[PDB]
Amino acid sequence: KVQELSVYEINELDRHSPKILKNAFSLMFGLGDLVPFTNKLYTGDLKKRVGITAGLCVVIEHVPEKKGERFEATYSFYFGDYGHLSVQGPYLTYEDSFLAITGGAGIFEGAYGQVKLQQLVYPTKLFYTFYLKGLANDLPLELTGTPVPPSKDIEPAPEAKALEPSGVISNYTN
Amino acid sequence: KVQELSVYEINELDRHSPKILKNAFSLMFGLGDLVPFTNKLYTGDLKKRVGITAGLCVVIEHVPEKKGERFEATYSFYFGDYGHLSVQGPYLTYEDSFLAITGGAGIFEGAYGQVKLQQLVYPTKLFYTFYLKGLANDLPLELTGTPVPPSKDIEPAPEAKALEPSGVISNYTN
Amino acid sequence: KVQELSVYEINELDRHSPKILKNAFSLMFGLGDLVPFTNKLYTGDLKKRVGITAGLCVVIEHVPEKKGERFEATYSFYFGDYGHLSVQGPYLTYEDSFLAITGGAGIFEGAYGQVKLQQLVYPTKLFYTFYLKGLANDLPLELTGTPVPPSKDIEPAPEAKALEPSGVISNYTN
Ligand SMILES: CCCCC[C@@H]1O[C@@H]1C/C=C\CCCCCCCC(=O)O
Ligand SMILES: CCCCC[C@@H]1O[C@@H]1C/C=C\CCCCCCCC(=O)O
Repeated sequence: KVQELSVYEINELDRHSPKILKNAFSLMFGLGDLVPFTNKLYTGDLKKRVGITAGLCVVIEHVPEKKGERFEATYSFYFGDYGHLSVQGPYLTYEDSFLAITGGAGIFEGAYGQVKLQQLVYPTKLFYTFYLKGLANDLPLELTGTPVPPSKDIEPAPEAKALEPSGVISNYTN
Repeated sequence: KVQELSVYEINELDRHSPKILKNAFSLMFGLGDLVPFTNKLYTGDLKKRVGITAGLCVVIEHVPEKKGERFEATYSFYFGDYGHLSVQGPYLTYEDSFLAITGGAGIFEGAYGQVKLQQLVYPTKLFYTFYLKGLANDLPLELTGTPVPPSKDIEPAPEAKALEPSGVISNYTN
Repeated sequence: KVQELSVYEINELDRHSPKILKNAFSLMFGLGDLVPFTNKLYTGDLKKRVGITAGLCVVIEHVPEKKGERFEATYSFYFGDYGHLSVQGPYLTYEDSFLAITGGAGIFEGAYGQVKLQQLVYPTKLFYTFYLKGLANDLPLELTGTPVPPSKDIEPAPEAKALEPSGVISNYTN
């Protein structure tokens, strides 16, 4: 059985991210350029802070006909005491993509499948949908609420942004 | 149930690849050196362009007794609209190796197993055989034509090098 | 069926490791800093040299209230002629963590699950317990001797440090 899990990734500009390591000779992004990053992670219903994203984007090429970039990404999604999911695959600044779920830990031990990446604001807001197989149990209800409709206007609940107990999961990752 | 999938990876020198980020003190390759890369990918029977490889080789050490290098590699194999496969493991410039299949997306959702890497011409021609488990369906026939036996003299079909419709899969990755 | 596999990772200061690639505008580790590394790997009972670790630590943040750093790690564990295990997930210099097992090769083909990381001496001694699922066979006896309980004072057997045949596995990775 497949369990669907959606989350919002938001860059609130307070984690030094992204860091651009410019090694390609061009003013535009190119092969050689490396981009370590870490953003905040919220539930799909935007009610609770769950953790962070964390990893590395490797520039593969500039795509002038689409006015954007192709990256190859290696990173994880942290859900506090619930554990984490790890992924590998493409991030295209100009269109949606699917990444491979490489594994997980905690409640995500044994995870496999794929995840859809949808960019809403380049690069500060993204919406993910994980198609999770291999989990030992049903996902906890506080992670499976109906998602807010994805758009460039989405915002976390005020309590979540402010890190009030009602707006965070237990030991949310920071 | 294992499904064998073979592909040829070819560096045609038109993707700015490899990019060498030389940070080690050694005059030879050494720990600290990083090599982002992206090559072209063709079917095992060399009749069609399918996509690209994309990722990062991390130098681990120079191996002077073998006149070559050990890399630790993290990268993906793209097959146009069919999806992609992701891998992790050793790339040794001086001998064949096996890498882990970390997962996949599209028709490769659920992929697991190992892949054999055989270098045919250093650094421009490599042959892979994926021993794929976990897939939902039989691989499409377009991808499973009988492979050309590997040797240093192999070449992709002229029509595939020229990107003619009969020499590419639909929406091949580039 | 879970098979537990424990190993010790030791930096004996003879592999040029770790290599720090400094890009954060900070005296402390920060986002932008990259750390390619490779350490020696010994069996859990400390009787035998098996191989090496090899990969990349990506700094995510300095955590001053915990007097340590958060890294995102992508790397492999090499076991000589037996094959390798690959992983993805968090390395926290200040506490234990669990990483995803992303896959394997050789006798580790098909591996999945999670692995516990325990730091013993920062940064030179670590202990791991892999909770391995998906393997084709029982692990070989020379890898599954009763582990030495982790403590800061552990040392590999003298025969293993001296690379005598009784203290190594066949074709131990180096
Ligand atoms: C793979 C998922 C990535 C999620 C977004 C995360 O931010 C990374 C994306 C990597 C590179 C995007 C590049 C955009 C450049 C603008 C940033 C401004 C700056 O701080 O210099
Ligand atoms: C993910 C497992 C880590 C294994 C330990 C291996 O050594 C790498 C860990 C990466 C970074 C540790 C930081 C070392 C700082 C040492 C300071 C001294 C120096 O500048 O050489």
